[PDB]
Formats: sequence, C-alpha cells, structure tokens
Amino acid sequence: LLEKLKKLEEDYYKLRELYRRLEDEKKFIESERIRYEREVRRLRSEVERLRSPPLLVGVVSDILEDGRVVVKSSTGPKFVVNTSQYINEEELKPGARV
Amino acid sequence: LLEKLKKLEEDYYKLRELYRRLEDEKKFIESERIRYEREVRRLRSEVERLRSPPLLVGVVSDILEDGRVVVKSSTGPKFVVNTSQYINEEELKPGARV
Repeated sequence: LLEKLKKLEEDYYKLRELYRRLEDEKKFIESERIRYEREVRRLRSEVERLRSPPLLVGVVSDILEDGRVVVKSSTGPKFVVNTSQYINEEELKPGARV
Repeated sequence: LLEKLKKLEEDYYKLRELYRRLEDEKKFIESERIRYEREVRRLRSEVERLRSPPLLVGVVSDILEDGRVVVKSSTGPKFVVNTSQYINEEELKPGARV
C-alpha cells in the first residue's frame, strides 16, 4: 500500500528525467539527417547529367594502372579521363564500347 | 494519501513511456544521419573525377632546337607546342607519348 506504490512511483520518476534528456538531444540530430539526405539526392543528380544525353560513342583503347582510362573516341581523339567507383576499370576492357 | 500516490504514479509512468517511444523512433533517424553523411562525401569526391575535362593524347613526332616540340595530335592536325617548365626536353624525343 503506502510502501508498495511509493517504490513504483520513485522508479518512474527517475527514468522520465533520463528519457526526456535523451529525446531532446535526438530532436537536433533529426535536423542534420534531413540536411544530409537532401545533399545526397543533389549530388546523385550531378552524376545523372553525365548519364543523360548528349552521349557519344567511345571504344576503350587501353588501360593505365594510375586509375585512368584511355578511350579512342569515335570523334577522333584518344584521351585520358579518370574513373569512378560507379563504374570501374574491372568492367572495361579494350575493344568494349562505353 | 493512497489515492494521491496513484495519480502521481500514473503521470510518471505515462510520461516515461512517451519519452522512450520517441527515443527509439529517433534512434532510427540517428542511424540514417550517419549513413547519408558518408554518402554525401563519397558522392562528392567521385562527381569531381567524371566531370573532369580530359587531357588528350599526342605523340612527339619530331622535336625542335627552338625549345618548341612538334606534336602530332590524335585529333588529326599537326600543332607545334611549347614544352612545360616541369617536363624537360631530354624526356621528349620522337615516339614520346605526351
């Protein structure tokens, strides 16, 4: 009765004060998440401007081992351009169109 | 008394529960926050590499005594271009890819 309720009321009081603090801290963390989630879409869109037209046919010419790829363009030049993790030199071999 | 204790015990349990349900929901968000951060930085780095304008391939077909370098381009026309300060013209001779 007097003893029984009192112990349960005490427990609930101390825990609430802990949980209120933790709730407040995570409320700020949520702002940052929306900031970062939006920045991700923005950046992915920069990748897609390349992936969208105009597109031009090239055929891998050869591969440098400093992580660059030489491609002979159908336009004319052999030119050297740097690679990505989106598409790797392990998915390119000379004579394959890209 | 006993009645008083009941009202107080109820309020502290209900608020305890409120803060903890919110706490977990935002723990999900916290995970997301770290996950999209990594995706910004890695997206950003790679977008720089592709976007890059290339460096064209040419071959020193001949080389001049006037400090100038006779470079047959892979565009098609011939050009006579200036050797940098950084590369020497002892490192440049017929058949030197540039």
